[PDB]
Amino acid sequence: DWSRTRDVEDIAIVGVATRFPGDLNTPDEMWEALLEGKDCVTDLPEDRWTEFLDEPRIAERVKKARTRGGYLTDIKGFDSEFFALSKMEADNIDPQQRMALELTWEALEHARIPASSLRGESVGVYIGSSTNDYSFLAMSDPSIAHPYAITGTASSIIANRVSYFYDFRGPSVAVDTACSSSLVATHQGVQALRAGEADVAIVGGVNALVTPLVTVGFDEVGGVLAPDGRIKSFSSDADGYARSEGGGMLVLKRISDARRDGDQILAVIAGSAVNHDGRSNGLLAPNPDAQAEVLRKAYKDAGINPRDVDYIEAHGTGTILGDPIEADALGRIVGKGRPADKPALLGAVKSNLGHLESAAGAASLAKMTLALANDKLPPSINYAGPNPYIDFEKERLKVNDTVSDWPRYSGKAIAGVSGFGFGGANAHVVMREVLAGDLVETEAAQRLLEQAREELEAKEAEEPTKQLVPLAVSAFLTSRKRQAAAELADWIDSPEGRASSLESIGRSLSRRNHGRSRAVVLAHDHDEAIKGLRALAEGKQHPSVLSADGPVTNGPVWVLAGFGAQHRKMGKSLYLRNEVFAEWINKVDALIQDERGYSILELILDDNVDYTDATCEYPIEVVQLVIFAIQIALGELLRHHGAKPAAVVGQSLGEAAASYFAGGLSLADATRTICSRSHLMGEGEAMLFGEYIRLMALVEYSADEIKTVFSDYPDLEVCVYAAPTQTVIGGPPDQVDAIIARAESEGKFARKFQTKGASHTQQMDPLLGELAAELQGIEPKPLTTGYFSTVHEGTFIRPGSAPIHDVDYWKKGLRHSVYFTQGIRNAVDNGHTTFLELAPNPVALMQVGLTTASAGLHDAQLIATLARKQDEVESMISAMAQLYVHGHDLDFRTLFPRRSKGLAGALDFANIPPTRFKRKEHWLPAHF
Amino acid sequence: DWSRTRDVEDIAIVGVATRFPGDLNTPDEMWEALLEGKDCVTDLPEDRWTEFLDEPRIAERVKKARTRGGYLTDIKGFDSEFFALSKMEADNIDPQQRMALELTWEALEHARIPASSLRGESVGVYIGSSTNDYSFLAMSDPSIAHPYAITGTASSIIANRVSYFYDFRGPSVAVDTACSSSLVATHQGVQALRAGEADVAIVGGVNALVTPLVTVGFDEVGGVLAPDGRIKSFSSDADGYARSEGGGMLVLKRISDARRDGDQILAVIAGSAVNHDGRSNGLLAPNPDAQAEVLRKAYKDAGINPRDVDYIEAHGTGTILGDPIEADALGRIVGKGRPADKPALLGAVKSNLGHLESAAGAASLAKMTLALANDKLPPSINYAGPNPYIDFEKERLKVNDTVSDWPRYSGKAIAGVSGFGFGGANAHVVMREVLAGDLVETEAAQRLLEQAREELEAKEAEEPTKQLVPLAVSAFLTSRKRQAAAELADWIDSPEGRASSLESIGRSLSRRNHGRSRAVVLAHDHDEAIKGLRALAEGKQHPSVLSADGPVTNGPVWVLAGFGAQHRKMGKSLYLRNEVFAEWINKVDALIQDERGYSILELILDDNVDYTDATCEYPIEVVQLVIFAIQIALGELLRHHGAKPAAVVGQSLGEAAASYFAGGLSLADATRTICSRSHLMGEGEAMLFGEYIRLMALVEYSADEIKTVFSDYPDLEVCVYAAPTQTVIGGPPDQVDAIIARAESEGKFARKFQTKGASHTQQMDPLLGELAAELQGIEPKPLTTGYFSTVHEGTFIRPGSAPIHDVDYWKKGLRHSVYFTQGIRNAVDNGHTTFLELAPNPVALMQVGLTTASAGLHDAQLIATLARKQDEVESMISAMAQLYVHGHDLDFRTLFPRRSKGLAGALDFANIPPTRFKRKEHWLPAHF
Repeated sequence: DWSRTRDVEDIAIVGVATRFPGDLNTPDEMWEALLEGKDCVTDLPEDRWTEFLDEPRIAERVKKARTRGGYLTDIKGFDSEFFALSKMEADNIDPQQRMALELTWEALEHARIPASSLRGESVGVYIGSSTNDYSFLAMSDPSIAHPYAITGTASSIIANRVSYFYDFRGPSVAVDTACSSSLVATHQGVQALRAGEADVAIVGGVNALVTPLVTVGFDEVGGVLAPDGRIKSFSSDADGYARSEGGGMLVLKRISDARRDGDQILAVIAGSAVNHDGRSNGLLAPNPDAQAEVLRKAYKDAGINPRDVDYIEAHGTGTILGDPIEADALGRIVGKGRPADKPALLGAVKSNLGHLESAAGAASLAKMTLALANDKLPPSINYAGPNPYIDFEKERLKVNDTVSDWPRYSGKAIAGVSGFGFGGANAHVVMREVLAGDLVETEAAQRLLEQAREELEAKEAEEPTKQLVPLAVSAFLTSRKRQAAAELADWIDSPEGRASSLESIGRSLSRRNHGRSRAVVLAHDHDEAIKGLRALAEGKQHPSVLSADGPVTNGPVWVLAGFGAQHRKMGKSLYLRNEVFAEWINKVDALIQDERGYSILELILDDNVDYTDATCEYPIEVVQLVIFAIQIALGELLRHHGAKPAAVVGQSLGEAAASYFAGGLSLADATRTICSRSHLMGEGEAMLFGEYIRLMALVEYSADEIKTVFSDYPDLEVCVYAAPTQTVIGGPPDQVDAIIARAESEGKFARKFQTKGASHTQQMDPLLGELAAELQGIEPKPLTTGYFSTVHEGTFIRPGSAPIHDVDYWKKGLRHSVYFTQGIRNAVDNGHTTFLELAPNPVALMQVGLTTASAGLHDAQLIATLARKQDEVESMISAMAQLYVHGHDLDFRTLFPRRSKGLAGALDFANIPPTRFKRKEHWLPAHF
Repeated sequence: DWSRTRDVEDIAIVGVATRFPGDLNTPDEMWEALLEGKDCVTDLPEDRWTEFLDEPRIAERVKKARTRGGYLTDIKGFDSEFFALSKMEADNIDPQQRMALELTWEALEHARIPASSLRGESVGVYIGSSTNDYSFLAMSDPSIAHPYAITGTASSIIANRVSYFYDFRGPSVAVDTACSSSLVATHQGVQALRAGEADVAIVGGVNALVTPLVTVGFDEVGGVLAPDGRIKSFSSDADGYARSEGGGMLVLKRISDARRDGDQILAVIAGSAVNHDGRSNGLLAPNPDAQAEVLRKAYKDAGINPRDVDYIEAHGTGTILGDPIEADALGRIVGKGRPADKPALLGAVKSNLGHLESAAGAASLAKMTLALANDKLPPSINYAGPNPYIDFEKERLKVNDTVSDWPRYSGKAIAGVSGFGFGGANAHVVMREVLAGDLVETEAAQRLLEQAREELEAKEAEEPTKQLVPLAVSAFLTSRKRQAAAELADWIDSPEGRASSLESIGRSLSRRNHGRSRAVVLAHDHDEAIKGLRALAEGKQHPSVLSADGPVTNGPVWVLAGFGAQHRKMGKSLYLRNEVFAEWINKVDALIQDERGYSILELILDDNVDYTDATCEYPIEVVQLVIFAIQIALGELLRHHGAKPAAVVGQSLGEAAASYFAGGLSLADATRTICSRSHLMGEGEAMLFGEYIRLMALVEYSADEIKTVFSDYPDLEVCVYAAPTQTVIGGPPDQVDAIIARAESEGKFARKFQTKGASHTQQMDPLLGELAAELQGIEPKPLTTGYFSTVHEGTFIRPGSAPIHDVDYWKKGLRHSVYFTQGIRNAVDNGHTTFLELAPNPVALMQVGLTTASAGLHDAQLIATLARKQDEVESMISAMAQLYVHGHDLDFRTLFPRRSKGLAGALDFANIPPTRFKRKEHWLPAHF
């Protein structure tokens, strides 16, 4: 009967912004005013229309007109610095465009969607507008009017400037169906979202009373404007309406996308329809048959029986003739068949706000969104009693003149919203409340795993650990960022701030816009948060504050080192307390068990594994395996939070991990590589001992210089070029032990490595045949990331290049030197300044630091991930905070996953101060 | 790959209207200009902008500006009488609204869709507009500006006034995406048609250069306007553009509806898309990435591989920077992968017309529609050579600078149309030619049927019959109707008229608007048509011309009589030459064979059946059956052409047919009724003879008066009250033969009926039991039509009343008198003036005529259907013409069914003169 014939989705309303008479600038302010029954119509303000009141003819004509209405408080103000407009351009921009920009910002903030996250996305903008009032001000003097007025007053620019400033790529159109323009814009946004063509829709309408021309015209018509300026909707003393200025906006998404993204659904749009009067009894006469038809069309589109409607937000313009016609059409469709005791409730926000001609629909939609979200029906005002020409009982309608509950005739709250243009264009939108249905749809290692969780629980019971919460603050300017920090600190010190959980404060901040000037405060409690924010408000450096004036130019470089980074309990704390990290550790552990026939997970969880000779069966082999597993898991944890390397570089065991993150090999293939060499190096060491051993040592000699010294020590080779002034060499002990003295002659640094791996030297000649045999079957792929190979003499390989990770590549890299310091320098020449080391302990960062300074870079960003004697969970948060502050890819929202899935959370977010604007006066000097 | 993901229909373009510079006012004029490469940019006309050129400051500023452009010839003219606007209202209406009204009329006429047939239908209107130039003229003097300017210059009224004047009920919206507004409007119309929500879409755009303000602003910007005013699209000497005024419109339907309705499909819209630049390098800078994305989106929506495009109608504004950007995006999407020898052809109508800012898309769409329909590509002009900053060969593009053929790379012609707004809103529409695939998907009676067709063929061979063709002419005023007739007559006398088949002239006229003042000329050849039209041009009454100044108030009354209407060959000629009539005769013939065991079709086809005693086995019975069959078939033939009775009335055998057309019984049930009585009356007559017979006679005595005479003739009864002063009585012959002398005493008229049916009298008492037995099982239904029962004492039964056609109703009607003259009078009191007799011969119309005059109605419309000694096919055409001229329901298009189904007809329509408008000067007196 009334079921949908087409297969479409419901549309969720996720955010609302308002700028309405009576100083209603937020949804909460509007809701309080509606509950109180506030009358927002006032006298014409003294400082308005002054460009016309110095001419006595116009002045006397205006004094004779009604002129009471809904006026805004500060129409000339505008934050032109925030929206990046020069003084002259700002002076020429219509207030309607200003309101479009501001309302878009406020609506996105209310929806808890960061504006930065929508840049480049398919966001449609649909705004209703009916009057180019500001153009008349510019046209006062045709000769001297500035050409900026052309773009500053064109109707299309109302939508186009919003699309331009926010970098929206969806459809962008201004629509005019004069008095129902907002509802028509909403209808177009809904249709767009249903057809694809847009993933988010910004819909609304604006209106401004810049000049008295339209008001004087309507006054000259006669019998249109109420003598006292009050709209008495459906009342017995109804005698016309009054004009009002303002605007509103809504943010719309498909309900499935809203559920997936975790948006709070305020209300649901089930359907809508638009039509026209046709040939009515005059162009300006409303047609009841057409209104009935638009009602029927809308409820068929929504798939809802009109008998079930609880509330109608009416056109309600308070004309003695229009109100009975609207009531008659409603009685034909909405009221038909109802019992006398279940009437549809009726009201009109125009009785509060006046007639917001092209923004009237936006005001109505905002009222109904707030009524559904807050589960109350606000009164309609100026109601002295029923219009005698309307049989309310027979039409099955009742005017709601108090605060009342939703009847919920069908079990859920349903409402309809009507708007009729004075040219005959009609619209109706059907809404319903959000429902619950909308929001839905190793053996021995196991022993050690339990023994670790129990001991952590027992340790926790004795003393709880204070969780680290990162607090993000940002703006388009450093000065604005500092001001926001100061205001945030006061609210946190406030009683309402102290009553909010620190995690909820962090979650709210994480859903705000992430601008170009960024800072993060790492806080364990409120008092620490206050201290850090106050320090940020000044220029005072604080150890708990990460900050930067702007982003760096290029992306980060991931450094896959790992020699000498092992220690007793590496990775264990992070494995227990982070699910993503544990998942990838298990994944790598499965692969190694196949290839090597044991589990690395047991070594990680066991506390007596010192990764030395006295506690591990094969120390040389397993240490490389565990470090590789940790490197894979740390990198995947970073990917989970939205980080991605711009380029990669490895060193002597991290090549396997570097190969994986560059896209060269798959995880299995990279696992096969490291598994093969580690056990081959381990096997070789036992075969040779006594005099056959080759030691590894570090010296203070450069690469070019080393060519001279090797003339008289032929046996020695170079393993890795670590720093410009440091190198690692290997060879016979007598030719090696001597060189320590050869260095001590000139007071240089030199020390011996106490490990018997002896890689990149002679010992690996016997191994190369087996390595090729074991690696026979790996499938190199073209690189998806920049790659600074330390095997191919430090060269830079661009993304998308031909595959390079062949068998001979691993054969070569295992045997010959590592060109690490060369690789770093090449990276610095391409403009990289951020270097991120994935390791259990940062040892390669110092080597990277020396190279960067040697290349003329003393402010390089050197970010560690894990470190001995530092809490592993805190280290990862700090690393991700540093990436974020310097503008690198990082989704701060993923740091605050939602605990509550349903509608009963209500505490996931704190009521942090909104973004503050600095409004300056911008207006055209004009005289008539 | 490029196949549609959504299931949608293609959209057909069925009509085009144009108002473009260079006096291009019809699609044919525009096509000729395009083939000739006409340059339509001129100097500013002398009589334009004069309201500003009397102030020396403005005058000097304007003289310094470029000001060459595409200007209309007569912008102040308007036929305000045609569009029903007063002088003061017309003076205040923006030329954009005027153009919207006129272009809608011209587009519907070009589509051969009568405007009257769309009144009340779901017709959507979508019009692009970007400037309220006329408002500035009204705002010159704020005090004395008339309030009519409010509705006369609002943007929304551009669409709303069209919807109002034509009685369209679909969506009605004005859109502004400044320079691509027309394409965006087209996109919205396509989306509407695909979603339902509209069955016809009127889409287009308008623009007017009322004042110099915008031109002077763009001139003051600098580097925007071409110094010589010529748009040199993609040329090496491109230096800006010039502004132009005008408008265009298209009529759109779903392709299935166009095929079903027999519209000529000019071209097909396969898909379209709209998006925005986002944050480009400045608000006014075009973004190549966004343009590429809109291209990809549009071709995905169309389900077409962009590699197959033959022609791109470009934005092409001739800027030295914009043209390479457009070419670059095209090369990214349209050109990619093509071989060097199959480039996409490129052009721009802006090189012909200038820049028609919000109507530019309409001009582009019109050009491509005509190019596809006429199978040619017109040149792009002002092309001195390729822009050196565009590598045309590499982009796989070629500028089309001559007249050329469609390459048809994929086997069919495909084109794309682009438009980019200066605020960053982009649009692309994909078109293709119409394809052939779019336009697809009793035994003895048989002996007599063949013998009749052969004899008709033989008769035809000796002399052909000149077919009667009805020619419809109408207007909103009688004076305009006469003028149209005079102009039509001249064109028919013209050599081109004489070369057109008279049927094609009639078909074209039948597809024109059917206004309130109507006339039909019944013509067998051109010369007769000319003579009738000339007579209509004056007030001269002519026997071949039916005419009326306006419609009558109420619908027609169908009169189902039939006693005494039989004759030798009734129905035979119409049965052979009309398929619909034959089909229903066969249907009734099947029913009667079941009930009565013989075929009436044999009697109709046989020529020796005189319906008398010497030639029919049962004359009394079969005559009623044949007349009933003819009455059913004639009424169904009228229904096929769109006629429907407002009320029905029967008489003494037509009650059965009257019952059927009122909706009381089904055809089977009504057939059972008449079959039962006819054979019962026939059986009764043989049973009684000699002295038992009762005769029927007619006298000149009224109903009230008859009560006196019956005092001394107790046996006599009254059968039917025919006229106020005439009655039919029946009874014993001696009491009946006497009364003829009783009447002759006072010189009154009286005659005897020579038939032995003797109905509505004593003889039917024995029959009533069997009649109820035979009729036991009929299912009366509530009436769907007004009904003046002559059984229930002439009463009027309203439609929707309770069922009345029970068994006792037939029992009663068969026995008691027929209140016919009473029934007619009741009809006249409800305001009926048209009475239509369904009979083989009009005998009841004279009785109806006498009653209507007696009730004070001397201009009643008394329409016969068939008549003895008149050609049956001509009689039916004349009857339907009379219904049409008086405004009754009749679809004149059904009188001219199409012969050719495919694309090769090309002769179904004649090139009759278009509707002529009388333009008067309407403008605002204004001074600055």
